[PDB]
Order: sequence, then structure tokens, then C-alpha cells
Amino acid sequence: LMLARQLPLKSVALILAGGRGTRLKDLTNKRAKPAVHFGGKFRIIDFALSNCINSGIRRMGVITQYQSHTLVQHIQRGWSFFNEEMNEFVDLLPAQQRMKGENWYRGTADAVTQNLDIIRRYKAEYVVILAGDHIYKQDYSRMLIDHVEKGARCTVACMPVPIEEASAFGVMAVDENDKIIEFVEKPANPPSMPNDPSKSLASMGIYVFDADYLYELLEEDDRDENSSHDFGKDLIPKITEAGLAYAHPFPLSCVQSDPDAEPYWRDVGTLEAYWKANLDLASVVPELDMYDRNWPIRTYNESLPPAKFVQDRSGSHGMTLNSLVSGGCVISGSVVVQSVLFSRVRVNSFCNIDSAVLLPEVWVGRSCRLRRCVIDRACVIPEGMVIGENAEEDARRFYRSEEGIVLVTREMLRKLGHKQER
Amino acid sequence: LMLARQLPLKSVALILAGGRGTRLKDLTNKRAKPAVHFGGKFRIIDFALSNCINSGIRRMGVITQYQSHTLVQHIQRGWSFFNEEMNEFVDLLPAQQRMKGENWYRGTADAVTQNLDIIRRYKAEYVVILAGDHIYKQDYSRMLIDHVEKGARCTVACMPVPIEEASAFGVMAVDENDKIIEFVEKPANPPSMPNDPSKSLASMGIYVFDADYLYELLEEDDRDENSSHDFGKDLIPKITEAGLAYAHPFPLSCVQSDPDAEPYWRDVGTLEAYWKANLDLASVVPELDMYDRNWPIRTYNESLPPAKFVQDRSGSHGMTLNSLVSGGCVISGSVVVQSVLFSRVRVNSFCNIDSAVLLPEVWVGRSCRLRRCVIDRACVIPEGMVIGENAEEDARRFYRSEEGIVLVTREMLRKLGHKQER
Amino acid sequence: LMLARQLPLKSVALILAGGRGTRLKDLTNKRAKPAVHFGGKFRIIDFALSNCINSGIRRMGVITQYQSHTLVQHIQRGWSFFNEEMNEFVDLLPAQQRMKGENWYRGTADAVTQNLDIIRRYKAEYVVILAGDHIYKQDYSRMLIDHVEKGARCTVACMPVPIEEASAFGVMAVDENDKIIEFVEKPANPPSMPNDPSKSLASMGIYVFDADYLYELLEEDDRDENSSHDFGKDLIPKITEAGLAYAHPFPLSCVQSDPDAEPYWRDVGTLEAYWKANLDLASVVPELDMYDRNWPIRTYNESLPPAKFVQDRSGSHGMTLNSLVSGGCVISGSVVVQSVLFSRVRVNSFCNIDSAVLLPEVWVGRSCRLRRCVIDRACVIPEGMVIGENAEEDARRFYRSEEGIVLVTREMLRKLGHKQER
Amino acid sequence: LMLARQLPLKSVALILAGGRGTRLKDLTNKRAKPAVHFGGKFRIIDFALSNCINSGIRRMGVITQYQSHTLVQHIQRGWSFFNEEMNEFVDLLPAQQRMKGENWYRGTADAVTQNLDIIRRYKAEYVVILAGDHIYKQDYSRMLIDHVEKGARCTVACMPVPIEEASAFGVMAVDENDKIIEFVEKPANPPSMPNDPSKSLASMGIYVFDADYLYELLEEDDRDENSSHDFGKDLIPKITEAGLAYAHPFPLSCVQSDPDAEPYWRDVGTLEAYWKANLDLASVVPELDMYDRNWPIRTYNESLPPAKFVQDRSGSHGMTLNSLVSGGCVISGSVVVQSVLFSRVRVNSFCNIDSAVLLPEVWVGRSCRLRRCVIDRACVIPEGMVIGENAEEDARRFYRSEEGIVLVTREMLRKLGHKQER
Ligand SMILES: O=P(O)(O)OC[C@H]1O[C@](O)(COP(=O)(O)O)[C@@H](O)[C@@H]1O
Ligand SMILES: O=P(O)(O)OC[C@H]1O[C@](O)(COP(=O)(O)O)[C@@H](O)[C@@H]1O
Ligand SMILES: O=P(O)(O)OC[C@H]1O[C@](O)(COP(=O)(O)O)[C@@H](O)[C@@H]1O
Ligand SMILES: O=P(O)(O)OC[C@H]1O[C@](O)(COP(=O)(O)O)[C@@H](O)[C@@H]1O
Repeated sequence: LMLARQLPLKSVALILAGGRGTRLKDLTNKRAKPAVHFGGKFRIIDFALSNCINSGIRRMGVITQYQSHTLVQHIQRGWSFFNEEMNEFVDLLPAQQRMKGENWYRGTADAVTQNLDIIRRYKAEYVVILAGDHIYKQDYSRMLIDHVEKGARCTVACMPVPIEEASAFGVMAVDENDKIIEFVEKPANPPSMPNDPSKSLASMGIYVFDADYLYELLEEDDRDENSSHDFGKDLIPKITEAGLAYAHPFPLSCVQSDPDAEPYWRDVGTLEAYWKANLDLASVVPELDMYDRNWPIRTYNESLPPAKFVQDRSGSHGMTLNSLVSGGCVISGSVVVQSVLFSRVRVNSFCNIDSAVLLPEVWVGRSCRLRRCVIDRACVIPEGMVIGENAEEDARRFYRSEEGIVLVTREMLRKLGHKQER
Repeated sequence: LMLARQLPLKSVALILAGGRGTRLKDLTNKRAKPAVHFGGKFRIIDFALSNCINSGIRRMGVITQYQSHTLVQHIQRGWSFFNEEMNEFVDLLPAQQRMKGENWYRGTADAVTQNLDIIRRYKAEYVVILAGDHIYKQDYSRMLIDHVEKGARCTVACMPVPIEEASAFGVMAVDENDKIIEFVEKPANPPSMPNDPSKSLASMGIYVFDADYLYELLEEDDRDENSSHDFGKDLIPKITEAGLAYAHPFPLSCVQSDPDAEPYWRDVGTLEAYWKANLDLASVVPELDMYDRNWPIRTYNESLPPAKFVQDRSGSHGMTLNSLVSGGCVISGSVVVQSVLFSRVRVNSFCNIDSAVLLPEVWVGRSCRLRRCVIDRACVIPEGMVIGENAEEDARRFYRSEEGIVLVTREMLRKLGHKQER
Repeated sequence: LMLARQLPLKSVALILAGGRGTRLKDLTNKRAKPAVHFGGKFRIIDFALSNCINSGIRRMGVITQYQSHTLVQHIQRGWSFFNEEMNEFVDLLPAQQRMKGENWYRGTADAVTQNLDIIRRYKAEYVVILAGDHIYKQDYSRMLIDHVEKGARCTVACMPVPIEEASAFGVMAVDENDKIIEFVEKPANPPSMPNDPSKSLASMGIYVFDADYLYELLEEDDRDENSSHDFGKDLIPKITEAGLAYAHPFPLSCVQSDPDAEPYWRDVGTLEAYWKANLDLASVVPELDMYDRNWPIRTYNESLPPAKFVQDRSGSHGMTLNSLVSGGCVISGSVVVQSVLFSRVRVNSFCNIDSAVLLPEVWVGRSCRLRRCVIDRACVIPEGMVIGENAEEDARRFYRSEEGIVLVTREMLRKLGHKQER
Repeated sequence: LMLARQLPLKSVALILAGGRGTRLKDLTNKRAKPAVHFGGKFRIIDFALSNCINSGIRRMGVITQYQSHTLVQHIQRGWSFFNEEMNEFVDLLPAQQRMKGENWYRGTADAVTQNLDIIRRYKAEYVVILAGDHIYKQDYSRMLIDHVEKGARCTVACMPVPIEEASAFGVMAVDENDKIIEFVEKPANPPSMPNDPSKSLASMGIYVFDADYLYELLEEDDRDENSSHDFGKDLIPKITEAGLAYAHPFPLSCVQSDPDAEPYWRDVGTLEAYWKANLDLASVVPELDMYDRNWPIRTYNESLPPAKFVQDRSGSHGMTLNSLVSGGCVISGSVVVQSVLFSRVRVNSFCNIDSAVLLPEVWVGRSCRLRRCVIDRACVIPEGMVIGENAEEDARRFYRSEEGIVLVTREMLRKLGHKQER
């Protein structure tokens, strides 16, 4: 008794919010992938932070490494609501990751070593290593209980995924005790589970270390001159060889409004998945429940007026089907379908928006037809523009993925001669 | 030089947020009129507070007297964002107005006397007496500059209003210097201005006193056994007899996005004006600009998901014309017109909502037709209900004003047998 | 597993901060006993609030009933640091206890009934009834675990106390299962424990109810016309007759830095105990540990400069032995012993302060000798005053208890002709 | 009228908190000079921030460049108390100053260019360039009024200083209109004022630019390949050649409790001045008034218990003369003189501390004699250590300045074999 309440209390979260999101390819070019707008008013890292609140871990480490100003500002404004006198705080740890090191060189692990003295000053018994550019719902206290029950030194959150995409994350092979037998990091030919050939038991980048080991284990890897200083390439394979690595099935701890559904864990890294995962919310029955009161997700909530709908220049009405319209939006006529409008979006008359993601402060000119697109923050689409109808034009002007999703950025439009400053 | 910056610094605001709003007649029965929801996510007193922020008066006194729990909670959550170490705070002063005293007996003024020692502890040179159940935009620093320039002891904000409603507020007659010649409080036959017969120069319940006089002036009225201890009936007529009362034309200080319009000051006290003033925002060109960045109005902003629009049970779309939909709302089909939806309103399919004000957390059942109505907070309208089409039915069930506006409350619906707890 | 973490989450604290502290007899005459300054920078209710934080109960109800302005202001400034979007808040519930009712008439319980609808809106499974004018350290989660393990409907925190003072609190007789056999409220002849004749097993005013019962149980007592609507006189005796009342030995849950000591629970209600409990902190080995990092006690922490020590008018030094000097204090010479100085105390030269409690903003004139006294907040002791040396003089001027403790208030000194406004 | 209130509103502060403080030589080796502890509980940058609050400039830019984690954390905890919805915020701008650039290469100015787009997003009419590693009290609104009255494009705060140290700051020669005639940056032979030979009219690193010029002026210097991108070397000399530079005598705007004193502006950069400026506060009549209520200086105020004084191991008392003891300190006996104790300092028995600055969390062992020293944060001085009595020993072990001041750091003591981790 009195373990699940005294386990978060002794533990500290370390959100590795340094992802470059290179597969968004322009969207995160300007801001860290943890700061990517998602689903109304939220930011991706909020998820990884909210799970730490609702799981009782009120001591978090936000390790900002690349292009991190908006993440710093966002944390400062929204999550600067803790009294540090009662051991509950979001320590924003600038990583200052070595410039000598290239993109993902002096990797994930080298950023948690540079700030090791400050982590030691926390005197935690346990530590929660997290990837803070993912979307999921999880109670980390259930994972800490499952970590202490097994008497392990590292606990990896493992989930079965399709074997056609399992090369993107580390793949493990476990025994009856969920103890790791074999870890392999980004394999070209992922091994399947024994019971399921079409699936692979992949890691989720959610580790739980006992602190005194983690420290003892980082320095050995820090002195190493051959390692990539990466949690998947170097540390977890070593712990697997030692035999002190255990697995945690994510279905045990995922926070689901409805128990019947398949666990929800979206690795947003590619544009087409960002678009899909933003449009899941606009559907008739979303897979991710934002209206869950048992498990609320918090963000920086600014004072916006209600979403205003008005008549077009001709005086007619506007139609909306399966759409999200956040605060500050203004709409005039303009049939909307399957789309998601972030804050302060102005859509003038005669517009047809279908399956679009409009990031904050967009200005859509009159008579615009937008389809299967992602409009970056603070764009100004000119009058008469047409996107998504002719594929070759959209590839020629904007970034069009192989699937058909289009990404419209200020830069692209500036280059087209449509002046943006407004 | 350096007067307008050093004038708010020496002054403290006193918001008289004890209004009963008796002319709403059920709406404020449960909460103080300053806590009445207005226009999306705001509360009326926020206006009187925001004007104090944007006018530099960061020391406010919120004198809560009647049925004041939601106002206390609202202040505690939203406006508890000040560091008192730098002389900037919202002192929530429980008035504890004498029970012996009846409704508006031991009036406006007796509530600012009971807490006089604490007001003296502020050591202010000036004090701003405000009515905190009104809607307006005003820069009080311009009023303090105009107060010091004239060398007065009390400065009353005066505005011309129609003489057919001027009996509701105190009426003054001023000279060329804006110095008060004759004050009269709630006259049955309001005297007209000399230049305009159809108008009367009425007070707005916005006074500015030099503190050392105000104190000296309250005690004399406090020792008095004949007075009503009311700022309009007792104090300001006395100052008018002394000749130390001056007037401030509200057009000089009103904060207007567009200078061409007539000043905006709504005395919400009656239901029909609450409805109109809430529906002005949904119109094509509102008279009150909420999107003004120079003069933002702040409220308690809670984290709500975006306004979700979905398909009805039949799969068809939903139409919105000249409407406001705040955060957390959910709509399925349901043609909406000229209405305003507060937070967390759920409107099921086949509904026709026209010129309605739906306060937070309403649940409208399927196939509801609502017209020219005001639905009180946390109602649950049953399936098939029809309001606003047949006047006699709406008078028989709910409160129907003489104009045609309908007010739907939990109590009324509970009495009809429609069980509300959900 | 996962009970102690999911038990506070479903529970809400109700701090009954309406105590009049009549046995302080002037100290709480001006402010609610929960707002009584204690031990440096803290307020008594902070203890009852901090225990709710460190025990995970982040939903608190502060039921303010009498003379409650400083408590409201204190909560608003200090404990208004919660985001209510994640179910964690201090709901300041004005009780508005019936005036018809006299001092402790329509008692403890009638104040938790008037606000019952709002408590129901919390949808808690459990509720923690607390006395918020006491000093103690306790982990309420251990008490909730012990409450669920026994399968009870009310859990009372019981502690053995001396039988010479056991008439002050309710006395219970329990079985081997800690199930209540016999409850009796403020008996003139308290029954002793069977094993110890010199002690009585008394209640601590810390109850834990399962919510759905509590509601069901308040209304029955609310409809009652014969009850005192008191938790000790009416409700807990009834639950004892039903047989659904269980006891919780406070030694199991008390948070002690050193396990060897006897539990620390001070019922401050009398002046002499307020003085002793404030001087325990100044001793060489305090019984209550404020430097405990595992269990921090939070208060409204204002920005004060360090405690300044300077030379007297003659240039000599100042001596301090077993003393506490909080922020903002200023001392010149002035031998100090066994005393406790609250914020912004100025002690001029040639003063001898021995075993004194100086509340905030005191001004001690030159050549003052103070001994075994309690100086109320914002006093101004004149030059040459002598307290504590001649008992009859101190009884004649100030309030001198039977033990010898002296209480100096502004009123008393105003009456002596020593003008205080400074 | 209504200029001094509408001038801060249109202006934004830019605190250049990237100083390396190389002349402290170990003290700032670990933390940015703006984060250097000063005078009880404050940090140097707090001054530059507090002046912006009390001068109405509630929009600040904290440009963190070097070794900036504690400054980020300090801002996040203390100064994250603003609602950004009402245009009032501390935007923490990571500078990410070019590594290619050496210490003070791509200087002061290049750090305000890299973040130019975000500064433009503020749409300020004026901008306040500040050095955030200095100590002073100033009302910037008086400076903005004096800036608009003269019709200038840059306003430099100028003060006469002694000509024996005037080579450390830029030296100007002005006309009767306070218009700059000749600027020269760090001259080896500073020119004296015409009326005073012993003084030079030096700059204070406090500039006020009209924004649209500043932008226009940075890019020209940014395109330049020959400049040092320094505000003193490059920009202000260019503006002086244009003739659009004006001077602001700092005595007009300094905030002084007593008008008779000489303005207080301490350039802390050297250790001996840090020690003196920290010991000015402990004196009998400090030159800098921290008890000023008109102009409060705010810091991150954590909940600390009062400064505890107790008896030594032998039971004797402790003497304090002209000393500051902040919260959390603990003292046993231990004669103290002319010193300043930061938070959580523990001084065991038999210690003689004279004219010392003990930074937070120091642990002084028994029988220590400390004189004319500066003990760095979180040291642990062993038993019997003697500092300041024999100069050669202190030079051999610790850093001893030419004047006699000693600086004790963890590193130094670690190297001596006194293990520090506690
Ligand atoms: O080319 P620009 O003008 O920087 O525009 C790129 C856009 O990226 C942004 O930096 C994105 O902002 P955030 O990612 O910080 O929310 C916008 O501020 C900006 O308009
Ligand atoms: O009859 P009930 O159940 O009190 O309902 C009346 C309604 O008035 C309210 O008190 C209004 O709330 P606020 O005015 O505090 O926003 C609701 O909480 C409540 O549902
Ligand atoms: O007789 P007075 O002037 O009210 O003085 C009584 C004292 O009691 C106090 O109200 C006590 O204050 P708190 O109890 O609110 O801390 C002081 O403000 C006041 O000086
Ligand atoms: O050699 P170490 O262990 O880093 O110690 C150096 C000291 O400098 C510090 O970083 C100074 O802290 P701050 O400057 O952040 O207040 C201490 O945390 C630390 O103890």
C-alpha cells in the first residue's frame, strides 16, 4: 500500500523536446517539432506535459535543443503555474547541444548528460525519459508501478505496430516476463512478433530508469568515444546485454475514454500523418477524446472572442460539416468541410475549404478554393487562389507530398510575389 | 509633464459590484449582476476591471455584497494574476452590508464606508467609484487628468441620454465650465438639456473623488441618521450644494475603435437590453469592438476545445448566419441564426435557433425550435420543445417580457417536470 | 495497486475555516482564527492547506464564515496558483452562516450544508472534513487508504490526549477493529482509555466521509428541527449509533521528521498555547520541523529585504539567543532572547525582549523591556514602556492571562492615549 | 497632456542580459552576470526589470546569450506573472549569438539583430536598450518624455563619472541642448568635461531609440562587414555623425528616496565593487534604499523560514553588528560584523565573520574566521578554516584581488581536498 502515490513523488520527468521533425520539411524548419500546433489550441509537447501532471509527476525537465524560442515562450506563459517551494516545477533546461555535432549527432542521450548535475540536484529515485514530439495519452504512474513490481533497472514502453513501418522505431523481442531478450535499433528488416507475422513489437521512446543507475550509465557512455550517445543505439542495447531491461505493454497504461478502441499513439513526424492526426478530431467519432474530464489536456489558453460567423458580401449563409473552429476565428459564408481552423483565422466570402488545416492567424482572401492542404501559421492567401485541384500546379508552387497533401508557407508565397506583411 | 502617468499610480479603483439586477428578475436571482455572463466568455465586471488595467489603475476594490460566490470565484481564478509587492492588486472586499437594511437600503455609499479603514490603508490621493454591472469602454486616466485640470473634489462622468429613460439615472445641469449647477436623483420628470429638449444630461455612476475629501465626506454622511447612504441621493447632491462638483463628458474618454460612432454605454439592468446587448456582437458590424488590440478586455479564460460542428443523424450539414460560437460548443446540423452560444453548448440535430442567447453548458434536445429567448446557464431543454412561436404558451411556462423576450431557467423547467440533473 | 494515487484524485477537502477563536479573546476579535499569524510568515490555515497539497488532495473548500477578509485576501494572493482546467483548485466558499444563529449555533455542519449543491458539483467519491484553525502535519492519503481498507462510511482521526483537557474535544471508545463503540461530545467527565487511566482517546476534528453518504446524511440532519447542526454533537453520534464509524490512529499518518517524538497536534485556541506553540520554533530543538523538504509548508511569500541588524545610537552591538527574525525586520542593539519576530518589526535601541511574540509591523520604541508577551499586528509601543515585570500593572492595562502571558493590542494602547496611526 | 501615460504603452524594453562579467573571474564563470546574487534575495537583472515595471514598460525583452540557465529559470519562476492577452510580458529571447564570434565579438548589437523579426512583431514606436548587469534605480518614463520633448532619434543616459575610470565606458561631449557633439568609445585618455577637469561625461549603456529608425539602422550595420556590431563602437558613433543623438542627464530620472544624495549607479563588473556594493546595504545608512514603497524591487521570492538564531554548543549567545541575515539562515553563536548572509546559510559555533558576503546555501564549519571575503553559492567551508588574516595564504589557495578581497568557490575548495557534495 501507498506505492502508486509515493512513486511519482520520487520521480522526475525529462521531456526530450529537441526534435527537428525533418519529415515535415518546412513546418518545423522555423519551430521545434514539440512546438507544432495541433488540434485547435494545443501544442504537441502539452500532451507529454499533461500526461506528467495527470500521472502525478509534477517535476518535469523540458530539454530544449534546436530552434527553441516558441517552446520556451509557450512554457514560460502556460506552464509557469507551479509553486517550486512544494517540489512541483517545469525546469526549462537549455541543452546547448554541441554545434560540432551534426543533426542527430551527440544524439538524444548527449542532451541528458550535459545537464546531469542539475538532474542530480533533484535527488530523484526514478526518472522518466520521454519523447516530447509525439501524441498519446498515458498514465505514467501505472508504468512506475509496473516498473517497481518487476524489479528492473530500465522499463521501455512497447507497443505492436505494423511491420511495414516498424523500421522507423526500435524493435524488441521479449520473454514471458516482459524482460528484453533482443533489442535492435532502426532495422532495415524488422523482425516480426512470433504470434503475429504482420506486426513488430516496437519501442515508443518512453523509458523509465532508476536514477542511480542512469547516472552510473550515462558517464560510461559519455566517456565512450565510439557511441552515438543515443538512447536507442547505445544505452538501451547495452542494458539489454546486461539483462536488466524490461518491457511495459502500452495498452496497460493508455488512458482511453472507451476501452474497446486500439491504443492511440501517433508519431506525427511526416506531414501526411500531421494532417490525418489533425483531421481525426474533426470527424464524427474521434479516436482521441479531448472532452475527457478525467484526463484533461492543458495548454496556454489566451483570451480570444468566440468564433464569429457572419453573412457574406451577398448576404447569404455559411455551411460547416465536420469541422473545428477555434476561438478568434471569423467566417463569412464560405462552405467548410472536414477542416480544422486554428485561432484568429479569417475566411472571406465565396471560399470552399475541404479537409484543410489552417494554422493560426491565416487570412484567406475572397473566392479561395482550398483542398487537402496545410496552411502554415500567419499566412495570407491572396484572392482567387486555388489549391488541391490541379496536382502539378501545387507541386510547382508549394510542397506537395507523394500522397497529395499540400503545405503552404509564408516563404513559398513570398517567393510567388504575394506580399505577406499585414 | 509626467501627470497622466503619476495620476493612476496615486489612485485606487472601487468597483461597486453589489448590484441585484432586479429587472432581470430570474437571471441574477442566483448570481450577482456583475457576474452575469455576457458576449462569449466574458462577465460584466470584467469590463469595469479591464478599463482599470488599460487605464493604469492596477489597484482595484471589488465590493461584493449580495449572492456573491461566483464573482468571488471568478476574481480568484482569473484576476488573481497580480504581484501585490509592486502595489498592483484586486482587493476582494466582502461588504457584509447590514441585513437590518433592505434591498438598496444602507445603499451604494454604506458599502464603501464599512471597509473605510482598509481603503485608508491604501494611502491613495484619488479614488475611482464605479458601477461594476454596466458595459462600457473608458480610459479613466483621461478622466483623472480632466479631474486634476479643473481643480475639483468630485468628477462625475456625464452623458446625454434620451429623456424618455433619463428617470433611471441621476440628471445634472452644468455650466460652461462643466461645473455642476443642479443635481437631481431619479426624477419623475427629468429636465432636458437647454440645447436639446429630447435629451437629458445623465450621470453614469462613474465618480472620481479626491480621497482625503471622500473620507471626510463619508463620516459626515455616516453619522447622519436621515440619509439613504447612497452616492446619488445623499453624497453627490451635498457636494453639488457645496459647489465642488464637476462634470466629465464621457465622449472625451470613451475608447472607440472608430471615432464616427455614438459612445457605447449599456445599462443592462433589464432583460430585453441584456438580450439586445448580447446580440449586437453577433451582428455584421458590432457597436462594441472585442477585437481591439489597443484596448483588450480580459476574462477568466479556461481551456476549452474548439467549437465542433458535425453532421446530424441523417448526415446533412449545419448552417450558421451572423452567430457567435464560443469554445467547447458542439453543433450537429441545426440551422442557427442571429444567436450567441456560450461555452459547452450542445445542440442536437434538427434544431432551429434564431436570435437566442444560450448561456454555458446548455443541452438542447433534438428537434428544438428556439426564437427570441435567453436560456439560463446549465439548462437541459427536452426533445421537441418549442419556444417563441406562440406567445401565450411562453408566458404561461417561462418568463416572457412585454417586448417578447423569453427567459428559460432551470427552476422553470424543473417545475414543468423536465428533470435537469445530468 | 494504484489505490493511494487514485484515492486523493476522487476526493475533495473541506476546510472549516470559520473558527472564532474566542479563547484568544482579542487576537481573533479582528480576524478569523484560521488567519492568525503563526511562526514567522505562516498562517494557521496554511497548515491545513499544505497537508492537502502534499497529500495529493488538490481540490479544497475553504468555508469562510466569520470576520473573514484577511483569510479571503490571503487565499486570493497565495493559494490562487492552481489551474482549474486540470481539476486542482481552492474553491473559497463564502458560508454566509445564518445571522439568526448565534456564536456556534447552526454549527460546523450547517456551514457545509448551505453550499451542498456546489459540493455535489465536484462529483467526489470521498470528502475530507477538516478543522482549519489547528496546527499539525498529516498525510491524508494514508488516512484515505486506511478508510477504504476498513470499508467504512466515516473515518475519524483519533489521538490519545491527557484526561485533564479531554473535555475540550469529543471522546470515543473503540474496539479491536478501530470501529467506534461509543462517541460522546465534550463530556464533563471524559472516560479514560481502558489501558491508560490518565489519557482519553479524543477526536481531532479530522473526518473522512464517503460523499454519497455525507449528502444523504446532511439532509436528514438539515430537516431535523432538534439538532445543533454540529459534526460532533449530531452527525458523528448518529453514525456511531448506526455502527458505520471507524477510527484512524493519528500516529499512523502524522508526518514526522524524526520517528522517536510524540505526534505534534496543537489546538491553539487559548492564548497561552498560541504563545508556547510560537516559541517552540525558537527553541534549540523544535518539535515541529519547518525545514522539512519532504513535506514543505507553503504560505503567501511577499518580497521582503533581509533581516537587518545595525548598531544602536551608541554604536554597540545586539545580542540574539534562541530567536527567529523574519524578513523585513530591523534591529538596533536590543538584546533579544527566546522571542519570535514577524515581518517588518522595528526594534529601536536599548530594548530587552524576552520570550515575546511580535506580530507583523510592530514598532518598539527606544528603551522598551518586554517579557512574556504577545504584541498584536501593527502596534506601536511607545518609548520607555515596560511589560511583564509587574503583573498587576499588565493586568490593569493589557490582557494578562492566569498563567502570566500578556496580549498587547492596538485598541488597548489607543485607550491608553498612545496614538498608533504612523 | 496624456503623453507620459501613452509613451511607455508604445515602448518595449530590451534588456541585454548577456554579460560575461569577466572581471569577477570565477563568480560569473558558472552563471551569466545578470544572474549574480546581490543584496539579500535579489538578482542584478531584477533591478533592470523592476525599473521597467515601475516605469510602466511592461513589455520586456531578456536577451540571454551566454551560460544562461539560471537566468532563464529565474525569469520563468519569478517574472512569469504577466497576462500576455493585455500586452504585458517578459519575452525571454534566446540570442544564440554566433559561436564563430569570440567573447564580445558580434557584440551587444548583433544579439538585438538576430531577433529583429520578433521585435518588429511588437509594433513598438520606441525601444529601450538596456544593460541588464548593472545596479541603478531609474524611471524610464521620464527619459521617454525627455526623449519626445527633444525630437531626437536616440537618447543616451549620460552621467558624470571620475576621469580615472571613465575609460571603462563611452565618453560623450554635448552642447547646451544636450545634443551629442562628439562620442568616443572606451578612450585610453578620456576627455574631461569643460567645467570639471576631474570628471568625464560618460554613457551608462541606457539608450532609447525610436523603433522605425533602430530597425532601419540595424540592417545597415548588419550588412556592414567592417563593424564590431556593438552599440558603443558602431551604432551610436554613426548616429552622432548624423547629428540625431541627444543626451539625458541621469540625475533627472533617478529614483532617490532622499534628494540630497549623489545618484547611485554601480557598474559591478569587478569583484571588489561587487563586495562593496553588497556591503553598502549592511551599513548604518545605505545609499541604495530597498525599503522604498514608492519604487519596490521585485525578485523571485521563495518560501523560507525566518532567520533562526540559536545558542552555540556551549550555550552562549551570538552578536550581530551592521549585518543582513536573509530567510532560511541559521546561526549559532558566531559573532558577525559588517557581513551579508544570503539564503539558507548555516554558520556553526565559534565563528568570526567580518565584512563577508556569503552567497546562498553556504555551510560554515565550526571555528571558522572569515574576513573580507566572498563565498560563492553552495560552498561548504571545513572546520577550522581561516581566511583573510594572512594574505599570501589566501592568494595561494583562493583568488585574492589586488585590494584584498577573497573569492571562495566550490572548485577551489574541491581542489584543496575538501569534498563539497552534502
Ligand atoms: O518568414 P517569417 O516572416 O518568419 O514567417 C514564418 C512564420 O513562422 C513563425 O515563426 C511560426 O510561429 P510559431 O511557430 O512560433 O508559432 C511565425 O511567427 C512566422 O510568421
Ligand atoms: O437550481 P440550480 O440547480 O441551482 O441551478 C441554477 C443555476 O444557477 C447557477 O448557479 C449559475 O451559475 P453562475 O451564475 O455561478 O455562473 C448554476 O450553477 C446552476 O445550475
Ligand atoms: O484597531 P485597528 O486600527 O483596526 O487595528 C487592528 C489591527 O488588526 C488588523 O486588522 C489585523 O490584520 P490581519 O489580521 O488582517 O493580518 C490590522 O490591520 C489592524 O491594524
Ligand atoms: O562546481 P559545481 O558543483 O557546479 O558548483 C558550482 C556552483 O555554481 C552554481 O551553478 C551557481 O548556481 P546559480 O548561479 O545558478 O545560482 C551552483 O549550482 C553550483 O553549486
